[PDB]
Order: sequence, then C-alpha cells, then structure tokens
Amino acid sequence: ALSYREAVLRAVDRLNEQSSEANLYRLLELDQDPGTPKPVSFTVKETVXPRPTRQPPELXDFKENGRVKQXVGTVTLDLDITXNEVQ
Repeated sequence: ALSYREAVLRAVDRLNEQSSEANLYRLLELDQDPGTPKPVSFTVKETVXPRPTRQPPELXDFKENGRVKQXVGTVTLDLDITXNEVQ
C-alpha cells in the first residue's frame, strides 16, 4: 500500500520524462496479489515548473487553469500508463 502510492509517484516522474509538454505535472488525486502488476487510476495537473526541472513535482505549485489528465494502466511494486485530458 505504501509501495503502491510510491510507484504511482514514480509513474508521474516517468510521465514527466516521456513528455515534451512545457511543464511538469504532479499528482492531483489517486483513485482506487502475487507480484503481478497493479491497476492504477489517478489524475495529474499541470504545475508552474518547466519540464526540464530537477525539483520534485510535489514542490511545484499547481498552475491556475493548468491542464488535468486522468491516467490509467499498471505499476510494478519492484511504463504503461495512458493519460487523457479531463474536459
């Protein structure tokens, strides 16, 4: 369960790697067993930090009128998420 949340956080970081959007996204909301990958659903929201920034997303304020994405797929507790913009 702590591994879970932490892996979601790592997925947000990787999304920020594979991105070419201008700004870092950060976790907005986290929605709802042998070792097999675990299903994740969460949202992310755009921040005021430009994308090439070694500051963790969580130190970056959310951007007013920042795009929101709903992300779904899996994580291993030890990439395969697609995000689509919320309307």
